[PDB]
Amino acid sequence: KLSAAELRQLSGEELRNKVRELKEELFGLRFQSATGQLENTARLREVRKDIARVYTVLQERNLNIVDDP
RNA sequence: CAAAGUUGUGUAGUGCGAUCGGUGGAUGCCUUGGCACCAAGAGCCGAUGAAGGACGUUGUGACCUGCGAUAAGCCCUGGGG
Ligand SMILES: [Mg+2]
Repeated sequence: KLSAAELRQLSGEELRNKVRELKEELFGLRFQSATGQLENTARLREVRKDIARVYTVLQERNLNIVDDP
């Protein structure tokens, strides 16, 4: 899974929790990469892409491009 | 055999020719680059912060191109497969 437009079915607070969880996962991945672990390197970019998606949804809600749930 | 006389000279090197190579990158044939134009556009950008940059950004060392900590990319829409 890589997240998609179903993030628009979530609420603001749980989307922000999603942001925090994604940031923590990226932190762990970066530490693994530094320490020599993390064979799965593509996730290291996909997590940042997911953060971008969640910020996209939040900003469209904030700017009223899409009606806020 | 002696006497008198004649002629000859490449083991150092060199010249010329032929031949076989080396160096060199001319020539010929090209080209992801230029040059001069034609036709149609567009003729402004900027405090909603420009022109141009610095630094950063990739699974990984650099540089170029793109991008800006949402960082060779995020979303919507249409096309295409
Ligand atoms: Mg003209």
